[PDB]
Amino acid sequence: QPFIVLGQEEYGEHHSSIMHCRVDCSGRRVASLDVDGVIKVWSFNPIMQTKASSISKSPLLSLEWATKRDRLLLLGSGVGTVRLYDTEAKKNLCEININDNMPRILSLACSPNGASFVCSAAAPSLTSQVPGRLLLWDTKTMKQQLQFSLDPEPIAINCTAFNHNGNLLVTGAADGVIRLFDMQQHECAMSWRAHYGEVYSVEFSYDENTVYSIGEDGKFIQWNIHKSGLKVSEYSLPSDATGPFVLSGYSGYKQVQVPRGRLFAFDSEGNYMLTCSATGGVIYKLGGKVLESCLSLGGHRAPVVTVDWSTAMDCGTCLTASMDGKIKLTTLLA
Ligand SMILES: O=C(NC1(c2ccc(Cl)cc2)COC1)c1ccc(N2CC[C@H](O)C2)cc1
Repeated sequence: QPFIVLGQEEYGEHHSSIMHCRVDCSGRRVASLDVDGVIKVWSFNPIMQTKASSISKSPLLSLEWATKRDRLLLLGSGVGTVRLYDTEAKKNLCEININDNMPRILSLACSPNGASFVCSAAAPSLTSQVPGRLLLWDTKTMKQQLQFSLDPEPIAINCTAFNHNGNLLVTGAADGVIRLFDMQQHECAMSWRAHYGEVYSVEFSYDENTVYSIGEDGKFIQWNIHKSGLKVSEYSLPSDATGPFVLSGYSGYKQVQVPRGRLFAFDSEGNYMLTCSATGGVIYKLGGKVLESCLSLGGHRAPVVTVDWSTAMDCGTCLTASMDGKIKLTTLLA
């Protein structure tokens, strides 16, 4: 067995379906956001303890931790704004209007060196062909520097990830296209059709010879980063990995969530991958003629919609978040 399960705990302060759940850079704090606009900052080591909590008056759609200033958290709204929140001072340092016509801040990514961040800003959802923009910001001044043109047309970018040094940014969009941006030259280095439907999550492999993606068509694909649109491997995931995630009752009433947060997460070496399931997290060994689960974390009574995996002090922690608002924290030893 690759992992020893040390334990499983539950964080139950959210009373609404989870949108996002991310561990900070220190590997000690979580910022979780639910669909009611409640943002919680909490610790889990040595015990579960809420550090900060707030109800947003306006809609909140994305969150991203700072990479050098651990306590700083970026919050993207649904009213065209980016909030910088100091989790130690329990106060907003600023709120900047990220222009107009595109109020949905769907994605936020902080560059590894701490000098910049990117955000995706999209128009209201009317069709799948809805316009969007990709903005580059300076963290020192909290000012927008530029906007990257998207070809063939403006489109909603759903997910963003930087590579280790921060000179490349991989993005996934609502048109199913993956765009790789050179961050030194500020241009699209590569782009290809990745999915038949929306791209939900993107990540660079640990060796950075590939990029992983998960999309609306239910596929988990590994792409060759040196040869545009060339596949390294491809897998059809179970439907409860990509949703729509549905929570029903006996009332006729049901809640339906399409992926918004991280749909996959990786161990420190990028050899294992954590995914969603109706019952809890499912981990697959990567590089294995189909893909088979090696660890099922369980513990959920409502569909898991977003996951995270962090490693700190040679101890891995898996976050699995569900539609009833429950967040399970599974401790994994190598
Ligand atoms: O906190 C500010 N920057 C730093 C930073 C680091 C990481 C991230 Cl992700 C974002 C920002 C650069 O080191 C801290 C910071 C705070 C307030 C500022 N205002 C307030 C009034 C104006 O809007 C400028 C500017 C800048």
